[PDB]
Amino acid sequence: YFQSESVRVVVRCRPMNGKEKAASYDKVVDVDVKLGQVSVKNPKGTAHEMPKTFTFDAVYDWNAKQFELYDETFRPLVDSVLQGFNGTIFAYGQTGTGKTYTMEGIRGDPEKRGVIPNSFDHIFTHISRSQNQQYLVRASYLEIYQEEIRDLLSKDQTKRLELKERPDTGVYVKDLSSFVTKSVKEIEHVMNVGNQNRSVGATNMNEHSSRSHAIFVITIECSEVGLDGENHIRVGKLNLVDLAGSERQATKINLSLSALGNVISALVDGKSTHIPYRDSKLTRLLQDSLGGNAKTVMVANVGPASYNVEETLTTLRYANRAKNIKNKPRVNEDPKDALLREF
Amino acid sequence: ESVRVVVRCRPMNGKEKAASYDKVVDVDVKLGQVSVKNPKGTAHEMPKTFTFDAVYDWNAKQFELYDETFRPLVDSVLQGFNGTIFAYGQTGTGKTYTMEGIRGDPEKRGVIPNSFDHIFTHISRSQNQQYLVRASYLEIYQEEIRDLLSKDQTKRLELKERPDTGVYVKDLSSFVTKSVKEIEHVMNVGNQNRSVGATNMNEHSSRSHAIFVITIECSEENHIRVGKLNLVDLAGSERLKEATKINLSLSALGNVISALVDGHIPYRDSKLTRLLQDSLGGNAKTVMVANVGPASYNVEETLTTLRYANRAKNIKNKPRVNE
Ligand SMILES: Nc1ncnc2c1ncn2[C@@H]1O[C@H](COP(=O)(O)OP(=O)(O)O)[C@@H](O)[C@H]1O
Ligand SMILES: Nc1ncnc2c1ncn2[C@@H]1O[C@H](COP(=O)(O)OP(=O)(O)O)[C@@H](O)[C@H]1O
Ligand SMILES: [Mg+2]
Ligand SMILES: [Mg+2]
Repeated sequence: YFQSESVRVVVRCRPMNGKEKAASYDKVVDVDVKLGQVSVKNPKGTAHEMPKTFTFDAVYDWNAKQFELYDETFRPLVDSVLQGFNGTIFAYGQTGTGKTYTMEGIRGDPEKRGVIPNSFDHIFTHISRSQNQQYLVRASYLEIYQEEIRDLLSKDQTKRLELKERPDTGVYVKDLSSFVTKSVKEIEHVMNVGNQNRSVGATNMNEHSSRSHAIFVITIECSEVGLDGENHIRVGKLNLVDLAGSERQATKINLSLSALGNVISALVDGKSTHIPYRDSKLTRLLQDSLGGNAKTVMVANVGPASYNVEETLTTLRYANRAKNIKNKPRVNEDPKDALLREF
Repeated sequence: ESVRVVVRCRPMNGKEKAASYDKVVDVDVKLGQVSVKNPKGTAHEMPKTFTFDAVYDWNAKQFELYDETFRPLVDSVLQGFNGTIFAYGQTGTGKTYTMEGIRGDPEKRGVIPNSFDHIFTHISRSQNQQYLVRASYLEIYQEEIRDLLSKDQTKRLELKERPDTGVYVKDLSSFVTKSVKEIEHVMNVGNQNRSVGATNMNEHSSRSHAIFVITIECSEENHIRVGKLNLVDLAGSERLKEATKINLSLSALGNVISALVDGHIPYRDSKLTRLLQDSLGGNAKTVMVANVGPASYNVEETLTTLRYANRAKNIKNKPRVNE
């Protein structure tokens, strides 16, 4: 061995909510933070079946704080992008479990803001602290819905963008818009406009956002004179992904979710198996995040109630598979696509 | 009735002349056209030419625009229609000049004060009619509404809806105005309040939307008509962009206009588009003023404005007397 890297997988179980309490659902999910374990009871108990237990890199219970999640699990990933790695954070699980609460949270609120806005603060504070380093940060924001890509930052919300792929390039979204951002205020405003554009259709956003994938992309370039006196540029891409609801697995089947499951499963079956990246826009776009040149963290969001036990178990099984995925991340050094080369 | 669209091109300024920029915008009042030429000329490339309801060059005076374009709109509000006039275009092109103008020279007064004069002189001449005129003044900045007339400038107001009359700004202050002097005072009060909290007033006013609202009730079977006149001065208007001019209300405005002219209209997506819902495809007459500058330096933004304005001409409204 040479001192590759596993996809990091964490589970977060949200509090039982008022609707669930009012319906008298039982709490069947138990989280053991010390052991990094989640146990799921059968709603009929051991009179029917024994409980299922899973182990993860870390687990977070109903009392987990947004900022502690951040510092323990997400910060090192963001750190890596600040040093020129590609990094991906994705939230997976059933509608209503807390993917968006985890990814976006309550912006403007330091206690309740999620990983995206925490990453903004981390990134720009890091930049302002640095010396003898030049940074350029820019953001894109896109939605995948019905296997088409919509640029949430574009003035034209009717156009759909195509994925292209070259040996020079890797896969990329052709003609995707990007905003250069110099501060937290600027990148927050980028997210505001994308979120506003996201609702351009009639279907209520609760339903629409459940049925689509949102990907916020922070590209961080850094230029610094090395000990060899040469100007070295590194470029890392931080993909921050809030997936469609995991229950959506004919038109009810989300093809990017289904492809994601097959990719995860193929990557960990222990065989030389075909990995079907091309079977969806999501898995094509995130190909490096799943077996490739990136560091990746998966947050598997679940809720505690007996009523949702089946979807919870589905989530936990995929999460348990994903933790065996091996990536091979590298610092992305002096790439041809670097805007900082202009200066 | 279609949204009326006019273009106004300001004079070349001193800095532009000093930098030796070419004048690339030509205006033909006879054809109602504006032409953007290549400095290399027609042996190289043809000008981009657009047609509008009216066009006004750098020499056109405030009162020419008023009597030709704005007056019929204000006439309609005096007859019980909703009417809207909005100024759109690049920062520095003349939106504010057109809407507010400059007080000290009567000839330089913009559509807002000119409308005051027209409305109150009309009312003073009226036989067999009773008018009541009310004014409100608000700003939209960062998708929040500030009442420019309230004492507390830290408060923000929500939009609510009534089942018959539609959207309104909850708790917005409204002054009854009996004269030009009273309504001008309301404008002066609001324009003072606008700079409250601004780090740079010119940048702030370029990034926000100002909406002066005149509600004209007329009593004259007993008829009561009510028409709302919205007078709007908008924010300035891999694909790499800069985050600093992001304007959430303008984004929404674009999506609304696109959906209206394509052959769901997302009015609810922003404060501006909810307030302007009637003005854009609804129960109002509407005039758009597309402001542009003449210099070669700004040509791409000028063209973007003209294309935007060209599309807006296609919006179909359904104005009724509100009786
Ligand atoms: N850890 C948590 N603590 C408190 N409230 C939460 C938590 N996770 C989710 N919620 C709440 O539950 C609701 C559903 O969460 P959301 O993130 O929208 O679900 P989805 O997984 O569908 O995006 C929201 O009202 C959100 O505030
Ligand atoms: N038609 C015009 N004639 C003369 N000066 C003008 C005209 N339009 C604008 N200006 C002047 O040009 C400058 C910028 O105009 P302004 O209305 O402030 O632009 P905007 O509101 O579009 O940013 C101001 O000094 C203004 O008085
Ligand atoms: Mg969600
Ligand atoms: Mg102005």
